[PDB]
Order: sequence, then structure tokens, then C-alpha cells
Amino acid sequence: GLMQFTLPVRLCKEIELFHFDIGPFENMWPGIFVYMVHRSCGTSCFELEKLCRFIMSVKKNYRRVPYHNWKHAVTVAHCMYAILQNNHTLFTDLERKGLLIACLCHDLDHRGFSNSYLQKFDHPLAALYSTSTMEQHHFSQTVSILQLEGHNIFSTLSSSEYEQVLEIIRKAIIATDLALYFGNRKQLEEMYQTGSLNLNNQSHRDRVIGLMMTACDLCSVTKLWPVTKLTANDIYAEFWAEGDEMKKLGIQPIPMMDRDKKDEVPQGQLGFYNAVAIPCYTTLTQILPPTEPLLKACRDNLSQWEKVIRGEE
Ligand SMILES: Cc1nc(C)n2nc(CCc3nc(N4CCCC4)nn3C)nc2c1Cl
Ligand SMILES: [Mg+2]
Ligand SMILES: [Zn+2]
Repeated sequence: GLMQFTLPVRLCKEIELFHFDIGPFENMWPGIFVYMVHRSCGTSCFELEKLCRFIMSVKKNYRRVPYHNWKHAVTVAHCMYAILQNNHTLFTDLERKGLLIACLCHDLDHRGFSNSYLQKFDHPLAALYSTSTMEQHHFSQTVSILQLEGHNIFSTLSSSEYEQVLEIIRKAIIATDLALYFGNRKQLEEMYQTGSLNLNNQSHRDRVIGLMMTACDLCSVTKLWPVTKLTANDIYAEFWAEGDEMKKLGIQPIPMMDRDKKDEVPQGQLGFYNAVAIPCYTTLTQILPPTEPLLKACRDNLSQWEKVIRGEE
């Protein structure tokens, strides 16, 4: 009850910044997450014994893939933490509770393969879930872990509060399907510009939380250049493995996933920052001004990929 988590001074200061890197010591990531929940939500949001048991069951259900692993989960939750802390007053007690859990859980039991490869392989998950295949699986795994004995971190919530939080988590996780991001951001663009955007309209909040989820999920592009550069290697290691598997089924993979097109990575990153990342952090900064550092950091890394193309590294 009187048991604060405290981090070493450098982490205690740096964890408050958008560009924080959680570092290579796996054994500190649970503590970092609890620290974030305590400061973001209160020390009485979850029973500590239940939270720790939940964190360790979630960790166990992430797999040893190059990118979509336990480190990604805690990284996406840290970015959500920075957004919530820099926008104190705009979020309900239930949203604060739900969204950090959503981020930790948003890629549960990921195998390193796109929804596309599941559908072309004809994986059972593609028959159970026609769209946002992995994302419906991720939510389904979250509910499973929540239903293990000793794991209901929401046990103190009322019946209707519980249903509200599981519904926040469900939409949050569905929204991490990047196929859905384009239309979601387009609608938010128009709603902001025509002045119709209304944070009391629950369907408008949903969209805004959806954009935050995309922003947190892509936050590797908002880190210090050496972090961004080295994460890109993990991202392509999965993509190229998938491309290999596409070829195994007798299919030319998209260039993104073809390891023969290694040499064109810098140009593919350009496309990605221009088509996806910059639009994402732009629209988020307009709706939530204190998230500007994510846009600024994104632009800095775009400029670093331009330098790679021009032979300056
Ligand atoms: C955080 C993050 N999240 C995602 C989902 N992605 N996807 C990419 C691939 C970008 C891309 N590469 C290519 N290739 C063309 C030939 C060589 C490369 N095309 N495209 C579009 N990068 C990222 C990042 Cl950084
Ligand atoms: Mg995902
Ligand atoms: Zn993710």
C-alpha cells in the first residue's frame, strides 16, 4: 500500500520524455511498466499482486520474434504513458487504466507474420477472423489472460465499468491494424478542420484513441537516430522472413518483404515516413498539441534517412 516503485535517477527523469528507450535489461521492463501505471493512474488502480501476475502472464504470451516481442509491448505502453502524462485532464479514470493495458497486450501471441500472410497461408485464425486477423487474436488473448485465476486486475470495477474498459481495450487493439489507420486519420483530419471534432462524442473519442494507438505503435520512428536505425533492422528481419515464406507458397512478395531489395531500404523508409508516420504525428499534434515532440522527432529521423540516401551515412 505504501510501496512506491522508483527507478534510478537517469530513468526516473528520461522515462517522462517521448524518446525514452527502455534499454536492454529485460528484467527491468515489468518494474518500468508498474512505475508508469502508478504515476499515470494511481498506486490503487490495480492490486499489486494481481498486476505483477498479469504482467508476467502477458510477457510469457509474447514470442521470441525479432520485432513484435515483449520489448515492443513495453515500448508502445511507454509512448502511451508519455501521451497520457502530457494531456493530464483530457482522459477518464477508465481510459487511463485501459489504454496502458491495451498497449502492453496489443500484439499478444504475434508470430512475426502480417494478416496478409495468414490469409494466403490459410491459417485457421484467417477463417475465425476475416479482417484485422491478428488484432482480433490479440484482444482474444488479452481476455484469456484476464480470466486466469488471480489475474483479474479489473476485479474492483463495477459490472458496467468492467464492460466499458474491455470495450476501450478492444477498440484500442483493433485500431493497431494499420489498414484501418488511413480512413481513421482522414476522418479526424476533416472533423478537426471543419470544427466538428467533439471530445464528448464517444465515437469521436474512439477515433482519437485509435490515432494515439497508431502513434504509440509506430513510436520507433520518434526515437534517437541510433534506436530508430537499429529497430528498422528488426522490422525488416520479420518482413524478409515473411517474404521468404510468401516465395515458399509460390508468390512474389511485395518489395517491402523482399530481402533482394535490401539496397532500397532508405527509399522505403522515406515512403513510410511520408505516407504513414508524418501524417499520423501531424494529425495527432493538431488534436493533442503537447504530443508535438513525436512529430518533431519523426521529422528528424526522416531527415536522417534522406542523409543515408545522399551518401552522408
Ligand atoms: C515503425 C514502423 N512500422 C512499420 C509497419 N514499418 N514498415 C516499414 C517498411 C517501409 C517500406 N520499406 C519498403 N521497401 C521497399 C524496398 C526496400 C524497403 N517499402 N516500404 C513501404 N517500416 C516501418 C516502421 Cl519504421
Ligand atoms: Mg500488431
Ligand atoms: Zn505493435
